[PDB]
Amino acid sequence: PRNIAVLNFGTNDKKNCVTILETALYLTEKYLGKIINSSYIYETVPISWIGDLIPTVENSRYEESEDLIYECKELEVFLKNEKINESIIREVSVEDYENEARRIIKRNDEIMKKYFFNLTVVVRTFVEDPLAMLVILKYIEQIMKNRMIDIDILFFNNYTIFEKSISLKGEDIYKIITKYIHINHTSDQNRLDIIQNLGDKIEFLCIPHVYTKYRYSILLCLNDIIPEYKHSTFEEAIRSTYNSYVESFEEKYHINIRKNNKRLYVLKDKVSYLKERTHIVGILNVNYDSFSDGGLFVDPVKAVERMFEMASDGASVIDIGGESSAPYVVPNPSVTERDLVMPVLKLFKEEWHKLECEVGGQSSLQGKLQKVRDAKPIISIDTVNYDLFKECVEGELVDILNDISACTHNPEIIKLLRRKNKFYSVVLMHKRGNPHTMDKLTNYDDLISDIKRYLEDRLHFLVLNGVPRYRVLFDVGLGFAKKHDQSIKLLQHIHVYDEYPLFLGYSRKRFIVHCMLLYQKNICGGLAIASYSFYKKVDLIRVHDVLETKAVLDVLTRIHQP
Amino acid sequence: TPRNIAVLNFGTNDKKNCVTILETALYLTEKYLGKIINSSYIYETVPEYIVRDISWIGDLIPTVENSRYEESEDLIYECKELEVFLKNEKINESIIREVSVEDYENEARRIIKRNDEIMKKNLTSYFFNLTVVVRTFVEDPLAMLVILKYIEQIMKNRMIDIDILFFNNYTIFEKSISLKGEDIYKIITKYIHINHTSDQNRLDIIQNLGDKIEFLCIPHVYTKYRYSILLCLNDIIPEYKHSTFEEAIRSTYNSYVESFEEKYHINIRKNNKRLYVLKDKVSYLKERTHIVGILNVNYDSFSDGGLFVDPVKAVERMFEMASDGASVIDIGGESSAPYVVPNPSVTERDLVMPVLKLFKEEWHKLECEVGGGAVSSLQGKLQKVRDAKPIISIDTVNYDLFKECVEGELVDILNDISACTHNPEIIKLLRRKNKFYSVVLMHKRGNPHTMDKLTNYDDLISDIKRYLEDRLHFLVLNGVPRYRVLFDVGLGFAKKHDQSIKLLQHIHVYDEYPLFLGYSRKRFIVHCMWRFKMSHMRQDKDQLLYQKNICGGLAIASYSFYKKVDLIRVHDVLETKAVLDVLTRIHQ
Ligand SMILES: Nc1ncnc2c1ncn2[C@@H]1O[C@H](COP(=O)(O)CP(=O)(O)OP(=O)(O)O)[C@@H](O)[C@H]1O
Ligand SMILES: Nc1nc2ncc(COP(=O)(O)OP(=O)(O)O)nc2c(=O)[nH]1
Ligand SMILES: Nc1nc2ncc(COP(=O)(O)OP(=O)(O)O)nc2c(=O)[nH]1
Ligand SMILES: C[C@H]1O[C@@H](n2cnc3c(N)ncnc32)[C@H](O)[C@@H]1O
Ligand SMILES: Nc1nc2nccnc2c(=O)[nH]1
Ligand SMILES: Nc1ccc(C(=O)O)cc1
Ligand SMILES: Nc1ccc(C(=O)O)cc1
Ligand SMILES: [Mg+2]
Repeated sequence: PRNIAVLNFGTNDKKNCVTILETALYLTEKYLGKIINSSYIYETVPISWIGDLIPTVENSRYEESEDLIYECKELEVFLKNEKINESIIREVSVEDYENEARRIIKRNDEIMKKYFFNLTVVVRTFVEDPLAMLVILKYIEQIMKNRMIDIDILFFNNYTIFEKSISLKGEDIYKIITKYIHINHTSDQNRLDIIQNLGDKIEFLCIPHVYTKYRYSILLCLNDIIPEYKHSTFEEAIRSTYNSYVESFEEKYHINIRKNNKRLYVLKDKVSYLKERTHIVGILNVNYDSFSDGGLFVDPVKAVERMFEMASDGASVIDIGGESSAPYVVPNPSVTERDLVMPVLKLFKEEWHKLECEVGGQSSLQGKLQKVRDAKPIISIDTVNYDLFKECVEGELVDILNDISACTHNPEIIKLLRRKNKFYSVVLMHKRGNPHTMDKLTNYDDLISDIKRYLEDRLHFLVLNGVPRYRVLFDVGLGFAKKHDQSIKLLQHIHVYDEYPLFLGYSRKRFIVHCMLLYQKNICGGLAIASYSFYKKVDLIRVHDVLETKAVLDVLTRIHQP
Repeated sequence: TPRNIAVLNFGTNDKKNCVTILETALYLTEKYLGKIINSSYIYETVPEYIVRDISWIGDLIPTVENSRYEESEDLIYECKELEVFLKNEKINESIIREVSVEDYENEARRIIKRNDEIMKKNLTSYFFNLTVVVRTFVEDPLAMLVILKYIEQIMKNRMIDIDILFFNNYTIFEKSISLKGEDIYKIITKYIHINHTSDQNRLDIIQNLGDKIEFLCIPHVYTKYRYSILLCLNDIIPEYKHSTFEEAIRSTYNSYVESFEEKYHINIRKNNKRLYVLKDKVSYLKERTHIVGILNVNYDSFSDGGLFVDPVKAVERMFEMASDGASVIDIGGESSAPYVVPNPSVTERDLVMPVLKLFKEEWHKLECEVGGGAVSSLQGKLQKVRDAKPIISIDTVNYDLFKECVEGELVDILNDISACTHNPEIIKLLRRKNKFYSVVLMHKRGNPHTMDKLTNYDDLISDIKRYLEDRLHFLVLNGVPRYRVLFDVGLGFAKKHDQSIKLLQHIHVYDEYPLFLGYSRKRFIVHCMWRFKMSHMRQDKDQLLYQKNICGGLAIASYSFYKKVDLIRVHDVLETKAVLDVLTRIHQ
């Protein structure tokens, strides 16, 4: 049986925050087991070589399967604080653990008495003890190098461990790494300097990490993934413990603990503050039969001129579609989804690579080239097709999977979202049926609750199969198996996603005009919804009339500046 | 002989014909009693019991006998009788017998106790309520009451009811008054040239008017015990404290409000609402955002110039606009835009008249097709048309033009961008016999060529609000109804762009008043930063930039919907309407 470890990841670098954490995740999963749950990233109050690291890292002596999983019996057992495996390392009693914990916390309090980006993860580990895991985590750190990256073990199974005075020499360390890693012995590549001094970075071991119930940041992350867990060291479960921290703090100091401590999501390479902006997603139908667009952008050169336009016009994201999903549509049978889309993506990249070479020949050469890729519009593909999406992430042609129907069409597409070092974010929309039948499928016992419940289960599936929680965006699918009164109701109750990253697509849909040559009327109705969306703090809105949506939000933003 | 100050309370049950009924009653009242020098809002109140045909009204106005007295219609700036009244000091000695405060209270509480009993045994509508201050030439409260009974009868749910709430500082209770026709005649004919002819008289009324007067009671029995009365008087005499009152009006209103909420635990304001009036009907304050459609009939307007000079086009445009959702249309003959020089070859008046008259000519052809058997009965069909007709506001500061407009029944609202300061005389034109007119007081400084230079305020938000409130006090003193006076902060007029924005930011200070805004196509919008077509946009100016200016427009339109602005004034009616519909839908 596999063990369960819960880890904590820390950095101080905001600029590079994602690349550092995700690189540290890649390597953890590699040398330790599958990552089967994760928190969001959290901003809390107390790299030009990183790519080169990946094809030089040493392989693991354990290979886990790439297969999708739907369950994890060990996780279910961890969570009940029940026994999975005899502890190799000596356990201690709760009373001795809390004595020797509380001593280290008062001493640490004394020394210090003279932002952080965070993440919890759950690992289904093939490592047999805590100590070994710890030695492996130190290795990964040094391979990179509390500034840079910090990985701590919070819970390893249900064990209560406390070991002072651990001294490990270059022999001990070697014996432990090479039980788990194929280490390179060769002169022209090795890390045997590192392995030799890795005992200097370990003086003691202690599960649970004993700041676990005493640090908001930790509780805050653990609250996303193991709210019901109650280690024996704890007097109440993580969510109850969280709640007794927030409450006490807001009672004692009467400031909102939420104010400085913020949830973050990621789209591409940088962190976003959840709910703190409404980005624009420019639409680009590259096909012969979309309502409102068909055929305008089939030619790759008109389709690329247009991307460049919306980018300029204000859109943060661009969302390519090769095939309509609109009511009673019959996709153009003369050219496929893939044939339409590939040239246009491929043309975009080549056009951006001419841009980058024309710039290549602040104010320096890197200063100039960093301003160019620092405004590259994010590219989001609107498909459900394994083989096309594969071809996009293999050629470096997209950043975001927009799977309408939440990766239920072919769940295997989920495995392409993590590619080695490279992660990719995903939009899970709600919908039923297909274009001819969706209208007819509108019975819900509890429209609002049911749909939230649908998306939440899809999320649990994706995080369990190793997609980071902070890359998953929701969408209620306005117009997709809703009547117009239902579509409007979903907007009315949009406050139920107030804890989640949220993406909406109203643009040009029929329900808009149901509120009232009259394309004019529908676009304007849209701009209203954009205001509503602004005030509801929707995270991303997906629209065709970028220039005009921009105008709205500029005005709305200005009015609401202190 | 100084004049007396009386405070009257008007009350009706008929919501559809509400405005006409009260404004008919204010006309007769001013005519026979004095000058109206102050007024409250109208309020929709829930009846306090326990402590629709008017097609004859118009033809009553010119047939009413004259007052023997006559006030000068000159503008006034003060009323000493009032000042005095407000300190509960004496004006004139009471002809009628006064009574001690303790005897007064005793007799009142019997009348109230007995009314409660009546109504307890008993057990349909709301009450629309207005209060008014009159500087009066009637020498005593009884004679006034007789003139009020006369007025009511001249008209006759309870259709109209007019009571004397205060008459000077007097404290009076006459328990059983008995006036025969002779007595009534003596009293009315001292103040009115009554017709004496067989084919024209009201001697059947005058003779029996006594039946309608059983006692006399100043202050009114219920003055301090009805929210609806306190609610009104809080507008007009808040600081007053009679001898019967343990504290002033405002203190007493807040006492009432706390007591209510600290008992029945509901908000008293939720079910008693402030109304305002644009033309012929009540509008519930803050309950809606209406769209005002801009019509510039001149060669020099910053975005419309030269499009609507031809009357036929300009009149089509007014039909398009009403169709597209505009509740009011605002015709403007001269431009006030920055640095503009108005075309000196044709006059504001020349431009606006052929239009306003054509439109009337046209609308009347509509009614005649409908009536005829083209385009609910006859009465039904024809009522619908008139309810459909757009309100007309005229944007000018010219006495001679507004005189002409009003004289021909061509407009319904003065939109005076100078807050009626260019020519204060224009105020006397807001009230013409039976017919009253609503007015929009906007804040500007300077003129199109100097406004931009006049942007030093000590306190922008509060200075503009003071100004507007002073302009309101001046109009209400000169007899314009407060429910017809609308505020506008004047965006872009003698404000820097940051200052226009700021005014929007603190627009909540107008949370108590009717509010009119015009952001449309102004400069400050763009300072913040299946196809879209602008319409009714000069081909001369920046096409791409005004796409952005118009759509920023729509953002304020949304913002305005949320802040509860009463009227927005826009070029893009179709679009603004689209936004308002959707937002409306989302919020049911
Ligand atoms: N201002 C006033 N002061 C004293 N008595 C008054 C008065 N106005 C009316 N009355 C008296 O009130 C009696 C009933 O007349 P109405 O005014 O019709 C009662 P109402 O209208 O049902 O109640 P309300 O006056 O409280 O609105 C008459 O005998 C009349 O003399
Ligand atoms: N996440 C998400 N993606 C979407 N993609 C397409 C459309 C339909 O819009 P459009 O692209 O204009 O039409 P077509 O499907 O015909 O391309 N709607 C959504 C949506 O609501 N949510
Ligand atoms: N009450 C009020 N009336 C107004 N009239 C005209 C203009 C200017 O707009 P427009 O008519 O388009 O320009 P011009 O004055 O050049 O006709 N602004 C206002 C305003 O803000 N408030
Ligand atoms: C930098 C210091 O942090 C300690 N450290 C890191 N993670 C853990 C854990 N889960 N338990 C105990 N100690 C830990 C190392 O032992 C080192 O001494
Ligand atoms: N609120 C209210 N109450 C009343 N009670 C009796 C008579 N009139 C009225 C009236 O006009 N309004
Ligand atoms: N793909 C879609 C396109 C349009 C609509 C809609 O108009 O309701 C719904 C789905
Ligand atoms: N009448 C006016 C027209 C325009 C502006 C403005 O754009 O600032 C101000 C006043
Ligand atoms: Mg004008």
